[PDB]
Amino acid sequence: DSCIFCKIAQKQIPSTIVYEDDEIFAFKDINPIAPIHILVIPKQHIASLNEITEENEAFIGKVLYKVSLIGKKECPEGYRVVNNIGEDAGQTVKHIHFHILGGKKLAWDKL
Amino acid sequence: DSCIFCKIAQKQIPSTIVYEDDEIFAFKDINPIAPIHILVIPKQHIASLNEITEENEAFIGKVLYKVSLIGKKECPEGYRVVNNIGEDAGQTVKHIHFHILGGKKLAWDKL
Ligand SMILES: Nc1ncnc2c1ncn2[C@@H]1O[C@H](COP(=O)(O)O)[C@@H](O)[C@H]1O
Ligand SMILES: Nc1ncnc2c1ncn2[C@@H]1O[C@H](COP(=O)(O)O)[C@@H](O)[C@H]1O
Ligand SMILES: [Zn+2]
Ligand SMILES: [Zn+2]
Repeated sequence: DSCIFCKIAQKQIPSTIVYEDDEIFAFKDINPIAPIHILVIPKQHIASLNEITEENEAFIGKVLYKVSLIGKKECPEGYRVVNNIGEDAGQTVKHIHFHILGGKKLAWDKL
Repeated sequence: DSCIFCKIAQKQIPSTIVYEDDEIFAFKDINPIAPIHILVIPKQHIASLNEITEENEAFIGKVLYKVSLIGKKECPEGYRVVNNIGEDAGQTVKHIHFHILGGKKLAWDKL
């Protein structure tokens, strides 16, 4: 009812869809920082990486596996995966999302 | 015998250790790009995220869980987790390593 990414996952708010299945939903970042910039979310609401538990760690491993399958397909020359937790990382939406970044030789600059 | 991170994990090459257990090894990046910059590796040799399989996905979930435990302790104000796969991402060592970055409001710049 409230979470922007939960709603995107249920196609209640529009997105450019890259992949979806019963468990995950991947779509293009609307403000990209690389030529390929994809967000991968679980459909289920998990607020951040700090909400991973010993009991859901297998599920998050499966999400990361599916992140790799998307990345190796969309970015055969290589890709970077980023996850932001909390204020210093600039986490905006409190629904866990993996960034897949690629399509160029990606910078590695001081943060 | 050959992999720099396998050797660091077995303390055959020195590092500044942040945490270790029977499964993982975490140490300070020697060329940091943030005030807190930690590398977390499995002790077992896995070359990159592209080597995750349906059969080891639970293990990688556990590694990511332990990444979150390290991050929330070392970076209570928030942290970014990064993984680089292949040439465009600039992956140097072919032994999977998660970057934990924090200690400041981290930039989000074009790559
Ligand atoms: N409605 C949206 N559709 C697609 N991407 C979005 C939308 N709203 C925010 N984003 C992206 O979501 C990301 C949030 O990343 P983070 O800083 O890790 O919370 C940013 O890269 C935003 O550009
Ligand atoms: N001997 C070392 N000890 C600690 N960190 C290292 C060492 N060699 C390389 N690194 C770091 O490992 C990281 C490799 O990251 P990547 O570009 O993702 O392959 C870089 O941030 C390097 O500064
Ligand atoms: Zn949500
Ligand atoms: Zn190794």
